[PDB]
Amino acid sequence: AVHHPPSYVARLASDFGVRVFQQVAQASKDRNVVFSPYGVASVLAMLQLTTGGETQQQIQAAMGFKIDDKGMAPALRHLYKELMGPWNKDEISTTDAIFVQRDLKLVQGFMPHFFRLFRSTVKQVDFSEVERARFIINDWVKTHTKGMISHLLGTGAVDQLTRLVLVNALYFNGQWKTPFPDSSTHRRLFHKSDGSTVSVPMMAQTNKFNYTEFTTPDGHYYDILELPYHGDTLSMFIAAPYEKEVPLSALTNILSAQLISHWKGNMTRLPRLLVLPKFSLETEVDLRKPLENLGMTDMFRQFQADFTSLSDQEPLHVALALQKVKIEVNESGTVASSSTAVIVSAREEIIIDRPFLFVVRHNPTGTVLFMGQVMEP
Repeated sequence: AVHHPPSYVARLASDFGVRVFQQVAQASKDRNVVFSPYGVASVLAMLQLTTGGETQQQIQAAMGFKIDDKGMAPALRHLYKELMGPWNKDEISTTDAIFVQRDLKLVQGFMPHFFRLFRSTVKQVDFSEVERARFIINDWVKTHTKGMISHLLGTGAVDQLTRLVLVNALYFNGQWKTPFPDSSTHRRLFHKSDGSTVSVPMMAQTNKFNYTEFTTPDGHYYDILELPYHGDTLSMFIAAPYEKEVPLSALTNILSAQLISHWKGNMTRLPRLLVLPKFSLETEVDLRKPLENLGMTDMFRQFQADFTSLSDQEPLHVALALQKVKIEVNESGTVASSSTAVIVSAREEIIIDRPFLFVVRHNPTGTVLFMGQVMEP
């Protein structure tokens, strides 16, 4: 059943990534956000190897662990093997790469140490050939997201001073354990934050669902539904206020990877009619401010950043950190992918007709792969 090491680091990773999400959401009160906690946790994990001094200590203290501590790296490998194994039935793919300047002088034993811990691709690039460089990176991401995220990097995102790009790619294809009958899909009104409404396609089905009620500090009641994928390892949690007028921010402000696990332990299966909007969302988040707010200021500062674990040839700083994410939810299931990059450079009836939260979780490990807020399907 459940294995301690994969679950140990899943828990650390998920808490971190979910705290990042909370920052993104607090910065976009009334817009759709889809986000990948495991995506960002993955890349920042690799970044721990490349950094030193205070830059490194800030990352580590924010993540709650040190990648080079005994067992941590092996646990992360075991985690993604666990996530990808056929026994889940529903399909997860997750891949890590790094693209480094061809003529960059690296610290001795780096690359071998990095390959030993992460087993990822290392590829030599010539960032001076700028357009070819970001074609190389964009094409790798596209491949490892099954065509879903093709153009991760825009123009300018990479230039002559680029020395290293660390990238994760994640792909999820899940089938509901019980699909929503197509004949049950109908137009219905959806109530937005600003009090107005809009008609959107919605899916309905009656089933015995994992469920619990939950209340915020202000007393407000929330419905928490757990929707299973056919493999019985993955689920999507849906959380929405009982009343129409309560802002979703109430939930997101107290949302933790810990509170999600508490929800899971407190669910009971009850017969219910569920009407849930179909939604297809795509987001592109700049991670700079989110990560600074969690205490990683040094790495972005070109006169303060420490990448001495990677190279002493010259001073390096993070020019850009981003995540692209996409998700499609329909009658048959859920398709989701995300790609996160850090660029291092030189110099009863439950009708969900109001904004709601979702979390895609692998339950044996406790890994949050995706989460978002749907403000308008």
